[PDB]
Amino acid sequence: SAVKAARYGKDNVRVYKVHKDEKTGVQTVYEMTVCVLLEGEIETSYTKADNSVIVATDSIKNTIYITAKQNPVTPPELFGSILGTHFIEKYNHIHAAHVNIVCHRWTRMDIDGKPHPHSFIRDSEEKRNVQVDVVEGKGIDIKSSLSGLTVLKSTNSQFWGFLRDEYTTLKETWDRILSTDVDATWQWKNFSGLQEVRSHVPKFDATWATAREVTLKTFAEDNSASVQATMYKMAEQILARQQLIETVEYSLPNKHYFEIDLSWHKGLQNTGKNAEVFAPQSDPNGLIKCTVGR
Amino acid sequence: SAVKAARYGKDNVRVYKVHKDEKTGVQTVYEMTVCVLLEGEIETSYTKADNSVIVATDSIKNTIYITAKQNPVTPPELFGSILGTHFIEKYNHIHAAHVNIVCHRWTRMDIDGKPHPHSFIRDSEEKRNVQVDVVEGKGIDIKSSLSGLTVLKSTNSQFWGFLRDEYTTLKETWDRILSTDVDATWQWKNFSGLQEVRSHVPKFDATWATAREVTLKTFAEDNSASVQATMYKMAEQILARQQLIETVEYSLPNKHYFEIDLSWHKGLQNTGKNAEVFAPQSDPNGLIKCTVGRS
Amino acid sequence: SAVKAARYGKDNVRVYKVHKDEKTGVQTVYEMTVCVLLEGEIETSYTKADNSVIVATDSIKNTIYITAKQNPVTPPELFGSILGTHFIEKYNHIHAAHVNIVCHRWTRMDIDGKPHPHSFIRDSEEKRNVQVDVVEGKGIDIKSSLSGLTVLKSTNSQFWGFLRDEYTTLKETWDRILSTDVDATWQWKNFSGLQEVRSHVPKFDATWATAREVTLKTFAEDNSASVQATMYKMAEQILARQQLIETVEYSLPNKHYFEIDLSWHKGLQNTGKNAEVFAPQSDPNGLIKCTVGRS
Amino acid sequence: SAVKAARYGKDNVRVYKVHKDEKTGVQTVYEMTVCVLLEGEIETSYTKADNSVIVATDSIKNTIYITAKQNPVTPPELFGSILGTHFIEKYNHIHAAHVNIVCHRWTRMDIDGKPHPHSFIRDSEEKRNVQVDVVEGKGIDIKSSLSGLTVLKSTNSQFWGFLRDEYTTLKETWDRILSTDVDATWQWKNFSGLQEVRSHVPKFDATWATAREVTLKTFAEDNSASVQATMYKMAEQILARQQLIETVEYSLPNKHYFEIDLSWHKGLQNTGKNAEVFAPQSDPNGLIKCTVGRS
Ligand SMILES: Nc1c([N+](=O)[O-])[nH]c(=O)[nH]c1=O
Ligand SMILES: Nc1c([N+](=O)[O-])[nH]c(=O)[nH]c1=O
Ligand SMILES: Nc1c([N+](=O)[O-])[nH]c(=O)[nH]c1=O
Ligand SMILES: Nc1c([N+](=O)[O-])[nH]c(=O)[nH]c1=O
Repeated sequence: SAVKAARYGKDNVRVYKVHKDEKTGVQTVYEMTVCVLLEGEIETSYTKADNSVIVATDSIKNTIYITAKQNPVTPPELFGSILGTHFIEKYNHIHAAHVNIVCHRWTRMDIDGKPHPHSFIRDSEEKRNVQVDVVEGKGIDIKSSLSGLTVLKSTNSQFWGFLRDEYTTLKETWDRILSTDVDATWQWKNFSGLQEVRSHVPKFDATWATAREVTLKTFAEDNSASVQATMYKMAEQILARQQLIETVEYSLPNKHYFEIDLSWHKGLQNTGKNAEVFAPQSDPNGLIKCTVGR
Repeated sequence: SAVKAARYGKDNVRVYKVHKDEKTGVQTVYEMTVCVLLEGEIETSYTKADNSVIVATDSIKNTIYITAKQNPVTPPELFGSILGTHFIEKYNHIHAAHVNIVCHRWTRMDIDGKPHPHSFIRDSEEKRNVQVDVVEGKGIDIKSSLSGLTVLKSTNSQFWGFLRDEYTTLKETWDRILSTDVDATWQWKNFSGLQEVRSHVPKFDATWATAREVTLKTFAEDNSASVQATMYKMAEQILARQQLIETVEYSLPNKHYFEIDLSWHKGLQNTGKNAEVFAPQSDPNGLIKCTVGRS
Repeated sequence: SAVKAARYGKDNVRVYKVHKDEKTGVQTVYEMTVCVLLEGEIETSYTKADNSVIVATDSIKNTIYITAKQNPVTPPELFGSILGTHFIEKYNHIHAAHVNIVCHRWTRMDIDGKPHPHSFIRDSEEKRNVQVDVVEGKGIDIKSSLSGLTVLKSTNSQFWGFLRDEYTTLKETWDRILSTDVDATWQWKNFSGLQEVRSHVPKFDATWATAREVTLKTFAEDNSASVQATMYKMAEQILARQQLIETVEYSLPNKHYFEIDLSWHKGLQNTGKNAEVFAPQSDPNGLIKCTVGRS
Repeated sequence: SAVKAARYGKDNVRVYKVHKDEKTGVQTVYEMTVCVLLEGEIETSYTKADNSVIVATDSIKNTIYITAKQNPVTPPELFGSILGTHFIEKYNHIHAAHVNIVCHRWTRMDIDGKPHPHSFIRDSEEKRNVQVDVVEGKGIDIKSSLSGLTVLKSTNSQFWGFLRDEYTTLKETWDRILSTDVDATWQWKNFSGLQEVRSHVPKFDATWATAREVTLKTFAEDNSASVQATMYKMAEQILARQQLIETVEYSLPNKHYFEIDLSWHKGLQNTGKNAEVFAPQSDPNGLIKCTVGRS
């Protein structure tokens, strides 16, 4: 037997950084959860119990705080690159650093129509994330994403014309409720190293803010033929909106709302065009993914 | 041995209701989870295994669906009152109905700067809840609440002057991060029945909006001397603002962010005035609560 | 406006304690999550913002560890009493102490049929808990419980004879799956103080073992007319076996498993007597509660 | 732009199957959660909004139910094999079926030491799972696994000899607590089809039992030099006991238990050799993985 692959690191490293402005005095908060996983010539730590090759996971935790203190934590794509670069460079047996970051929302409150200097709110469980893979002599592979963005449309969604057979009981429909938790991932074209990345910094927040706007918009305006049809259109606009991005991935759970036939009760009309009260279903759920390249 | 207390019903009934405007075409969604426990002359289903006094939890479910269909579902205070009342009246062996509604946010999307007709977003895990207790001959007791409201302030919070002894190790501070999850409940004056409740409908949505606002506002403005202090303030304004509330209750789990001393690394300064990077703590957590009533 | 009530303390305090036997060499681990909520003359911390009367929540955290260090942490009923007692005795303005304890399972592994000396496994998400209320001159109130004990029986459960009306669609059944999460609580007779508690220490683990025992058996053996009937039975046995317990509370979720009519597909028989494959429902769920006391 | 990848299906499909033995009487439950994503000539549904290619996820759900009702459901590798197969065959345009199955523990209850015929307990949150990719013309690929296995050992674990530098502050140790959640996956060599799988059936349940046993025992015995070192040993014995296993993957979150210095209080000694009370840490946590194939 033999170590085909190995990675080890620290997970769930929760970090919080505050930016205090002098003139304005206005503070900015950033909170994230980090996980670094290392790779390289370390087999011996598994095979023969050699801890000499092991950089302690506590050390990595130490490193993460240290870095966040010396560098800017935003945007996640940068910070994750600065982070993952360090590891491969400060150590010789360390060839690949895998950085996952999850940004949490700390929106600035508006008290009395005016933005507040130092009071924030978790205005959603939606996260902004980066998977940054830093390889020695292969540059930095970034994958940005947005997740947990939960949406719902009360109509203007349809589902018919699907294959029918001896396992089909679903009835075609022209007016259904459409709900999902959006998971969108846009991969960036390989970066030489940190230098290329810093050069594109502004492109990151803009591409995330774009992907978000497209998703929302396209969700709401598309007279959905299917979830499939709606993702591709979503993808499309993103690609077309950014040359750097190489691909776009969407994984969407089709969260079902079922009509309730109340007709057994005083001939109550609650189906079809009379549908008012539905039963959201926790499960099962539809899952539909798809990667969109050029 | 004897049945000292009993209640049964149905929990986690997910309900979704759509309202369509024929004119504008603007649809409006509502989603809640409902729990109805019923109390009554039911000892016999426990002691003699007598199911004839039982109204199947299934039927309670159906009832919830029908009631949502034939009635307005907002404000939750109203719906809950209609729903609980039905059971005490429909059934003679049932004398109390306990109703719990958790309202889920489905805020309308803002596409291109314009409120979309039929598109919403879950803009927060925050919830609006109501606990309606309906007792035959004792009116309707309503507690209204907001929960899941997570806040954080990077400064303007202190904690010094607390009792020190041989169990203390907590260094006083004049500046600290203050984050918490807000659980605030306001309890309305007992209501005689559905009628008096309908009489005050507009008040509910308003009082809730007030309570929220009063909570963010105070939290953000107050130069906190202690979570206990900031809290009381919030309660105060709430009572002063609504005559109908008999009591306000706040439950605050203060979530700690610890500074990380990095002096051991190239003398890096990261505490006190030079504190930038902190480490949020999942546990433990302080837990402060209090009930403010009227004089 | 006035502070009708206030409590505060520390929540979610994880504690782990090991017991190393010199002779045997065998080790015994204990893990739990603790919460202490304090009460007393502490309004001025809310009203006048006076941190003088505030024992810092952090100091409560310290106190927990310290206490856990000088005393045994098992049984929880005792540990909780010692800890609650301390606070009321150590502080004059502190009159009531509320202590909650959730004990996690770390069951000793059996390797090769023998009980390993220092290797444990979490063999259930089942908890054993205690809510101990220590009040100045009112004694110690102890509520012992188990929770998160998930069970199922594929037959020997029925539900029929229930009330049927225009809201009823549930078909009577003489055979169904029954699955619930057991939440069971037994309230001990009040205790003067720490001494009386220490005197009954052997009764605790005993009574919890019994409660667990009686719950499992009765759930397995009973041909269930209703979940209510079965739960009342199980409370009875518990009150009989232990005189110190004044009341027993059960709260059970009736997790439904639905039949799947597959007839529409090649006349496949899956319902009634032919039922093999079912659809466990995440929700909603029946919720049946009941507190059984002494006649 | 174009469609580089696309999969679609049904997720979280709860299934429960009962087996009734007419002779003995002994009933036997199985409960699982299936997810089935399909791949094939379906690009059009995304680009040309043509649902003619789409086999409604609902039908997948129905398919799953029927399938479970017409076949045996254990061992998961068989069922998921039958199930993924069915979709490639029945549908020309579908050329890959990815089937996930999570098996839920329903362990037979022991009432008065005698195994009950129809009663069960979720004796753990441990899960047996299988991932079964079935590609048309590339046999059946089957990764087996066990997850949610939570263990802890009070001693016989050390960690010293690691690299130290200006980032290090971790003290070496010759005795520490080791606790993790074991995630162990063992891949099977590619199988030609449903007939080869069916062939080996008996291997499945047995390998799984071995993987647990190897895991359990090794963890409990190995005087651990590093998590890394103890894992590798496990992988070894697994690959050894089964020539059908192409690789073994272990994912182990190292859950930390910190010492609590209490010297500040009456010089209480709670560190090193006198460490009794510890603070379990929810986060962060070391995460150690590694795949072990053959030479
Ligand atoms: N960093 C590591 C630790 N550690 O505690 O940091 N323990 C291990 O078994 N392995 C590691 O790599
Ligand atoms: N509603 C009830 C049901 N039921 O299924 O609706 N089953 C019981 O055992 N008890 C109930 O009260
Ligand atoms: N212990 C307390 C803290 N604290 O941080 O320990 N903060 C508060 O606002 N109040 C307390 O009582
Ligand atoms: N099965 C599908 C459904 N459906 O509801 O079953 N809806 C979609 O948009 N897409 C599907 O593939």
